[PDB]
Amino acid sequence: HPEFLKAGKEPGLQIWRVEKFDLVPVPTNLYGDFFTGDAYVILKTVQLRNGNLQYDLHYWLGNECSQDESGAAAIFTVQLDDYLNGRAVQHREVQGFESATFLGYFKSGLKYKKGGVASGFKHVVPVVQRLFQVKRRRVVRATEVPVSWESFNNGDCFILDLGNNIHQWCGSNSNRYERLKATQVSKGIRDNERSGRARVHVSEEGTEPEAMLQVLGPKPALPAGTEDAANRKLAKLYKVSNGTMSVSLVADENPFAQGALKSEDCFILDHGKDGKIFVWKGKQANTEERKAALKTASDFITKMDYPKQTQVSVLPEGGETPLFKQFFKNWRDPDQTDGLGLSYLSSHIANVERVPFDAATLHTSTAMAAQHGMDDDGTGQKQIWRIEGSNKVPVDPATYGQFYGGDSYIILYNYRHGGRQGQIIYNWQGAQSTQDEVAASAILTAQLDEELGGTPVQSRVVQGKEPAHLMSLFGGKPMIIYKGGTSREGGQTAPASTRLFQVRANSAGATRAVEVLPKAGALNSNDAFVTPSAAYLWVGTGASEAEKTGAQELLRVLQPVQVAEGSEPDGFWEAAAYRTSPRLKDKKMDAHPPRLFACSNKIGRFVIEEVPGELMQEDLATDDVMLLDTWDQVFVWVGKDSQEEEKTEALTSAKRYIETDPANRDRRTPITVVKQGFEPPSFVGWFLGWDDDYWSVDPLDRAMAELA
Repeated sequence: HPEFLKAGKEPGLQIWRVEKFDLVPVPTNLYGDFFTGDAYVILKTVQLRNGNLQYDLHYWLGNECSQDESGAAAIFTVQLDDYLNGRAVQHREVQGFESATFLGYFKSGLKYKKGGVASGFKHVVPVVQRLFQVKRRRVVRATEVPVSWESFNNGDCFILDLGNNIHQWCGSNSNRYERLKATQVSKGIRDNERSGRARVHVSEEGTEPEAMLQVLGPKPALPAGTEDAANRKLAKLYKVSNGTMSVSLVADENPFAQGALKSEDCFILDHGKDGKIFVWKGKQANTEERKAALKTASDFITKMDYPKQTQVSVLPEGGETPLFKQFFKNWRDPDQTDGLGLSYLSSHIANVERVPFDAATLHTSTAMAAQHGMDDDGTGQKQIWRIEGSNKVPVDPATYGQFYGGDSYIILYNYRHGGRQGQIIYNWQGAQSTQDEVAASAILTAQLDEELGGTPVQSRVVQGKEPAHLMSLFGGKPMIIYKGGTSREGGQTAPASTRLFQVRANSAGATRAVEVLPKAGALNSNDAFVTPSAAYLWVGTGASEAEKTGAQELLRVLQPVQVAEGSEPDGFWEAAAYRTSPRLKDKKMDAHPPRLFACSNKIGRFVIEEVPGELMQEDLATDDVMLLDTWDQVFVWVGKDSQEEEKTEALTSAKRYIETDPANRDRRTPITVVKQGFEPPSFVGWFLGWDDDYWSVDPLDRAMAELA
């Protein structure tokens, strides 16, 4: 117990360096520097909504790390977790393969230095001659390399640190985004390592300053640089049983069952294909078992021949991360219904001010728009079309808000939010609409975007999973969705014998009534529901005010007999287990934090990489195409300079993204295409610190002269 009590009490970040079996704190102004030969320990403390403290324990192993040092650091992580009541999540991070949560801690990026305690090097603050290489993308990574032209190439950027003068050099085949990320590193050296007293000089090939050539000599010819699939839909779950390692498989299908987690045992979730494995500590497992949680997982990596660098995570029961919970069918946590937050608050959203919905103030806070999926109140001018054969036919204006599953509709809406305003194109593909009209609806949808100036937001929605914003476009009138039918002229035939509806309300108070099958299992305590005899207005336990008044407007167009749940008439159950667990609502954001991705459809292999940390507008590369994943929605940000193929692949990429998501995601999840510079409020609202004029001047040219 050296200086455990010095850290873990105030919310923040704390880093130590294992030096001869001892914890040595790293200078505050040096976090991000790590020696290839040493091992570090990191403690992330975030304020858990109400007033609690949540701990994330990472220990970091360099490449040139001695076996005695890795264990030394690995030992501390266990004893520290013990000192913090085992309620901390533990992480094994290896150089170059740090977890998404870990990378999010370092905005400026990481520096990998050559040296360590074994070679007698420290973290000094008060003459230098170093060379760094910054390659790849999104993840800033600067590795120290031999000081010679032998380390250079065209596709990457390099930094030559000389003390008073930092020289930045970018190859000819580099990109104007990578050069920007490298600027962050140079600022970190000029500001943090010199107390601001240094001249950062930049150059490109052929234009290298004199000081740079004097140490390297002449620049010869330099080469270029080089750098998957959807292999993360399936994962396996095992039970660990005891030196002699004994694992027993518990389930093979990725959509898991929460019940198989028994508190007396420990389990390992195998996602090694994607390079991650989890370790779950039950509350009733013996102490030696839970204290060997690290070395137990490491043996599993060996028994399966997974790469040594595979990420590891140890989760105590009741403190499961949102990534871990999504592997199970509808995670229902026991005593966490009321009260602020849930089991875990992702580090990149602990800073977001939770705003409740207030319709009177929506046209001011873009943050509220994003948090509730409402761009505005849904009262602007709206023009709807119905897909008849191979063109759009304007729908009966008095029937606005009625949609038949056998048709397909196109809705052009003009939303006014804040100062300016824009347009959103909604394509409603009915569940029973024929194959031709569905595809023709989406083609005419994309055409409508083209002839409108290529600016409005395209949003494809399937019958049954309509977004929250869509329900509130007809005033208080509820959106009604018939199962089968058609509003085509004279096409209406006759209704069915007896159908039953479910009236679900949103955060906005408006409601939608969707036709469903008349069976018992389709009953929901949270939602309201609506025979040749009469009509029953059944109100579930969770039924609120919106879906009761919505259920009378449904009755107004076609007489009521109100009846509450549990006490139903005798000839009423003339229609099994229904759903009783409630819906997430305000804390849905807690359980499913928003994540941002970059995607590419290169040579028959779809590849995505998650960008970590807090949502920063700067991470939206103009030539990339990004995925902003809410839970109810999947945004697609299309960079203006993206390839013409990926521009049109916007829909297909999101589809591929969802089909392969391990959560067995809802196949009808709405997908929303957004163009660069025309982001609706529900998209910009997630980026605290959004500058409209950010793209006005090129992002690379800004930071260029911004700091000399």
